[PDB]
Amino acid sequence: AHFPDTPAFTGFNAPSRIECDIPNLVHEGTIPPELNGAFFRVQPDPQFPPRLGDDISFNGDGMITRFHIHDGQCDIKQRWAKTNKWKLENAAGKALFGSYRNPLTDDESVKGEYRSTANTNAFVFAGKLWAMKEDSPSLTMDPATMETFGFEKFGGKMTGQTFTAHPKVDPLTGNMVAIGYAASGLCTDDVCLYEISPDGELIYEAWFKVPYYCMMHDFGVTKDYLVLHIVPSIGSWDRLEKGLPHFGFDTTLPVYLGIIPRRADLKQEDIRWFKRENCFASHVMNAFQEGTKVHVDVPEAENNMFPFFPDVHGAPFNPQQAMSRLTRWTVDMASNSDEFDSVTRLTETAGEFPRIDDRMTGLPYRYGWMLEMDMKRPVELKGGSAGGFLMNCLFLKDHQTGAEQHWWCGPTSSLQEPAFIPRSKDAPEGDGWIVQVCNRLADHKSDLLIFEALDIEKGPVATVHLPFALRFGLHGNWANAEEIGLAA
Amino acid sequence: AHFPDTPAFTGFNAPSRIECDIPNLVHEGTIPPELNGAFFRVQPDPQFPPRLGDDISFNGDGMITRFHIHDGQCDIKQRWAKTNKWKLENAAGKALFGSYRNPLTDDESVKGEYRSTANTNAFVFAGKLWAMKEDSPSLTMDPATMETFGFEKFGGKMTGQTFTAHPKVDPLTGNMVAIGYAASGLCTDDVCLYEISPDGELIYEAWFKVPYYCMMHDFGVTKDYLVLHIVPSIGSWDRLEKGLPHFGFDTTLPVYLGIIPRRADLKQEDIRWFKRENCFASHVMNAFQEGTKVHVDVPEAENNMFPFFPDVHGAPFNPQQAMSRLTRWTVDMASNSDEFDSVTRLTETAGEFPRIDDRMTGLPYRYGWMLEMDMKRPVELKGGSAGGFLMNCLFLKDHQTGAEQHWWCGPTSSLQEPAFIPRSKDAPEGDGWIVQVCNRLADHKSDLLIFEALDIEKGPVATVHLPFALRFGLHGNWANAEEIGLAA
Ligand SMILES: COc1cc(/C=C/c2cc(/C=C/C(=O)O)cc(OC)c2O)ccc1O
Ligand SMILES: COc1cc(/C=C/c2cc(/C=C/C(=O)O)cc(OC)c2O)ccc1O
Ligand SMILES: [Co+2]
Ligand SMILES: [Co+2]
Ligand SMILES: [Co+2]
Ligand SMILES: [Co+2]
Ligand SMILES: [Co+2]
Ligand SMILES: [Co+2]
Ligand SMILES: [Co+2]
Ligand SMILES: [Co+2]
Ligand SMILES: [Co+2]
Ligand SMILES: [Co+2]
Ligand SMILES: [Mg+2]
Ligand SMILES: [Mg+2]
Repeated sequence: AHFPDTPAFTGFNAPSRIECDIPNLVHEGTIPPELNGAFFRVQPDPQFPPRLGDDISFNGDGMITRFHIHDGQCDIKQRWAKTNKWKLENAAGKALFGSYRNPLTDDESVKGEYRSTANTNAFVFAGKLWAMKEDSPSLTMDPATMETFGFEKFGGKMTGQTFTAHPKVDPLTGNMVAIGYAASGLCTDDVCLYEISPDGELIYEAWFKVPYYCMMHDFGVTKDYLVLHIVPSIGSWDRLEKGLPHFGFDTTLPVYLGIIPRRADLKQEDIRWFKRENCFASHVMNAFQEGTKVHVDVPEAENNMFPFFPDVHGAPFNPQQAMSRLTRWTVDMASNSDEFDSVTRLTETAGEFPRIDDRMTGLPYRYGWMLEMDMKRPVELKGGSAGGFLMNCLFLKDHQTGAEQHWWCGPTSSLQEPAFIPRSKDAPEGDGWIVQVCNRLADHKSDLLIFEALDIEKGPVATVHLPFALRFGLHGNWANAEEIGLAA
Repeated sequence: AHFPDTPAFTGFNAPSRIECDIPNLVHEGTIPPELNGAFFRVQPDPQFPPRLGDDISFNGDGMITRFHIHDGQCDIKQRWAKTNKWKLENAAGKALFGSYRNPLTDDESVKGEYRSTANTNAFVFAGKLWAMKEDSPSLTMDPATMETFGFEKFGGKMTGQTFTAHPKVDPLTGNMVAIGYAASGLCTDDVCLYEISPDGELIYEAWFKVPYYCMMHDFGVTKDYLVLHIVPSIGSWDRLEKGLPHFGFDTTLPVYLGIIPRRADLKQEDIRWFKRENCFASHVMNAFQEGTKVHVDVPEAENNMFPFFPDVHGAPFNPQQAMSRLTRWTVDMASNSDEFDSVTRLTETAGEFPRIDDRMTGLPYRYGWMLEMDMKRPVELKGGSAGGFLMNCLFLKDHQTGAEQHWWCGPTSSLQEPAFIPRSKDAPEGDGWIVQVCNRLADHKSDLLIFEALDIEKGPVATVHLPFALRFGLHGNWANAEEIGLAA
């Protein structure tokens, strides 16, 4: 393959495309014998060179990595998420779909097809592996063989065109709660709220509209509500016609927080929209209710975090203003005005990729983990981030005491998103382990790190070496072996 | 897996164990559209940590790499050679066989089993891939799927216990010509000469004895003769009982060259043994007859080239004396004495891993390629050699004119054995391409280089990037697609 000599395709961003199997990876330390299951994660990784001769990181085909941990060892299986895009391009031997979220640039032969790269999450639910991309229905895969099933349209009961890559599982019911924005077509203001039974059946789909079309990448869920931030990374057909990146950030638009009832009978009039001054937030650590209030914890930045989705008025990217810090947004459903009740920074550590013990989804909670950008640490090698942030620490916040733990990966490495592994179904919050990929940039390889989740400062208890490098990853999740067809 | 923190298992020698598939590897330059076939090569690569807690490079399980070149692209498939050792250890989840060529160190449960790691050659013949190790019958594999068949004992017609990893194909008949030393048991002085029909049937097996048991790793073949050098890397059960490496070099023993008729009716009295002063040679570039003389071209060193098979009298390894230079040994079958007719250095370039256009096997020939150790070149990174030689150039010798070509891989790389690809069955000698793996040590990855075989100084015409590193390799070979079940 002849790939471009551009940053999106060179160095740490060289295409990999490895499908492989390796049991019993070389490792150091002690892999807890308690562990029996697998950590799935996804990297964008281009099957073919881009039609345009350049592209962005977020547009690579999804490659799924599974780390099966069992018997004190770690195995890897890596396979493509075989989206319709992947299959059509594989058959043609070339790229057919064009630039990011831009159907104007697709070959005529794929007009109307799902454009998904299934590249943003590798999530386990209802016995399936979900390889997810927010512009289409999710792909599903067999979590044991990692063969691909196809797109999940729930027996035709789903009528929205899209499905999120940030599904939540409600611990009270076991339902998956999801959204799909641009639900009636590209750049539309329609959104669907979906709930899916533990057995994989669509329970309901509820339609509503948002203040403006924007990247609705993540969201929170509480007992009663979908908690949907409206942040002005905006797109339009006009941008696409002009050849601009689909999304661009508008510093002049307000940010909203929508509180949408989790009800099949939802009507637009049931929604409350709270409004605040412009800022940027993407991911949600968790949301929960307290009395008539809703709290959602997000890494908030002063301005855009996506340099490749630039300021719509032509401003150069501002890295300092892109530093996000975990912040609690509180709204009161009983409040008279549309103002937020409070906005409260929860840490001065800058960070992103927030995670919780997912048993606490929607509930008051004590612990959160993040990737931290610690700009005071030495750096001899940089890499691993699509936007150029160096994620060099694992951070744990204790909301009860305020305490913070930090673990730095050293001066030639960077880190990928952590994932929490509960010790058992009924173990206390945070009792378990954290796993995450570490980019060993000087060695051009990756490790899987395993930490005791509440004692990270001493470093990982096991380090699993991969004999090759993973690419930049997005989201990942642990599932116990019995949830994924792997051995007891 | 917990592997030792010793040189045989760290850095460039970290275990890899990658089984993978990647079509359409990222590449630069122009892969000749003429190419349609595959280059196979093998790396020792330990499935499990060694029983003893340390080991040598030559003892790793064979991992077979196939580079399928077709349609101007290169694909990789990598799979284990599933020897009986591999299978038994895989089932047990641990190492069962011990140190190199030392059955005293095996678990009792594998007493009597073939100890082969099939780690020394990946050779194509009779529609099969042969994964070869000189202590056992060869393993065979499907060259298209790379599944393993098992050990080839030729329908029970083979009675020797061993089979070489340096098979030759006689261009006059298409037969494979092979030896098997230690043919009646470990450290025995019995050797078999085998010829195998193009259809894979054993034609004959002829037994003889050699002056002393030693590592009979390679040999030459001519129209009439097996040409067998006897070089005193010697082994014994006494060494094994003392816990010494199986082989050690004895500077006090003579070197012989045996000229053994290629005849099923061979008797010991038919063999001529020529004798010379001690030296070291391992590989054979080619051998051929001229009148009543036999010529064989070998990289000759003053002393041992294997530091891990040390001097038997306790001398420290001498790297300067380990420098080998291609040298023609000539004996005359009509000569009265046992002296060689001539010993003539053919180049002052130090090098090893000699290769020819294999259509010239046994014939007078013009071209030879080697890996050169050019000690005058700068080196910022070292790696890639089991004995510590830096193989940093590709070298071509023209025996007609004397001319030499050199291509240096640069200061952070090293090279693996080249292999010649003929343009067509009837093309002139040397008309075709050279392929070889290049270790990009600073990048912790490997490339496959493709050269115009007689114009190497301009560098490779294509560079195929692998997104991971291969380990040190031994021998490899190209086969056309129609010889290996791959597409026309
Ligand atoms: C893969 O495709 C999509 C991805 C996403 C989101 C990715 C994401 C990435 C980062 C990277 C940080 C670093 O590298 O330091 C940060 C974020 O929030 C601040 C993000 O929301 C959105 C649409 C896609 O189509
Ligand atoms: C894999 O197992 C076996 C291998 C061989 C031979 C390997 C070989 C290696 C080198 C390496 C050079 C470097 O690294 O620079 C040089 C040689 O001749 C001078 C050799 O004959 C022999 C027995 C085995 O059991
Ligand atoms: Co996300
Ligand atoms: Co404006
Ligand atoms: Co920190
Ligand atoms: Co590592
Ligand atoms: Co679980
Ligand atoms: Co050899
Ligand atoms: Co002696
Ligand atoms: Co040279
Ligand atoms: Co490369
Ligand atoms: Co051929
Ligand atoms: Mg269904
Ligand atoms: Mg047979």
